Amino acid sequence: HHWGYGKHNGPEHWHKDFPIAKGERQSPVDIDTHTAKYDPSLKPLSVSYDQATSLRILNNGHAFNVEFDDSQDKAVLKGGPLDGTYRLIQFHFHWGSLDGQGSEHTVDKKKYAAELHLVHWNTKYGDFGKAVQQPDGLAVLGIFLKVGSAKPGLQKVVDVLDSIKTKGKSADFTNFDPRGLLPESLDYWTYPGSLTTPPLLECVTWIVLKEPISVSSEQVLKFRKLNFNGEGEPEELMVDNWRPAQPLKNRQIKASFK
Ligand SMILES: CC1(C)O[C@H]2[C@@H]3OS(=O)(=O)O[C@@H]3CO[C@@]2(COS(N)(=O)=O)O1
Ligand SMILES: [Zn+2]
Repeated sequence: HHWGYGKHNGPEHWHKDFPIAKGERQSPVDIDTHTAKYDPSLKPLSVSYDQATSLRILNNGHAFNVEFDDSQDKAVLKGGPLDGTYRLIQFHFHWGSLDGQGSEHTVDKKKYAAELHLVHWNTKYGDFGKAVQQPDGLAVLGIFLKVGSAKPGLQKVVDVLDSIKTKGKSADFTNFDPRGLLPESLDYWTYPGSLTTPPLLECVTWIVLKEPISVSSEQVLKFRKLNFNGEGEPEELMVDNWRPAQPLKNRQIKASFK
């Protein structure tokens, strides 16, 4: 029972066990749309998930992970500000107790109802564990969620949450296509940052899509029915598992669009 998102173990407490929490390149951050500068040196973003192989979904106590077989370059992210190939290992979300909060990154200080994170590791480092020890070890694709119409591509995810309500529970999740969670446009903002959960390693190149995807109230409400706790323990609804914006410090957020 280490860190968490509560009053006594949340984000403001993390620095104690993880000093880097107060580092020079921490995530998330607020994205100032007026200050972000168009970067013409950015290469076209390339998301290739046609051969993605989903395997299982797991409730890890602070979020749920949809894992993918990454033993091969089946689903990768390249281009944009990245050099090399980054392999998709899993995707997860961060959400709130209410629609007005839940996203980790913010846009002009605006918080979205949730935020999808598709985690990829630089194949040049061999495995995920070694990549996190490198400044350019990971590339995380962030996609904001706003409440409106339902997202067809997300329902299969929503429907299985009933089977992994508590910590430690997992369920088979093969044959799920992550392309169903992407918005139409790939316009994005990018900057060098870190993991948003301990160990908060500063090994991430963040790519945050400007266009949010719409999900229905019914869909988000199901996310809020998950538990932080393990089976048979007092219920602690899994909500507000997001780290607030951190100081930008010596960084510049670049935009892929003019
Ligand atoms: C599941 C979740 C949020 O936990 C985090 C842990 O960071 S870690 O690199 O030590 O390994 C775990 C898996 O990756 C993460 C990455 O989260 S994130 N929010 O930075 O994208 O995803
Ligand atoms: Zn995340």
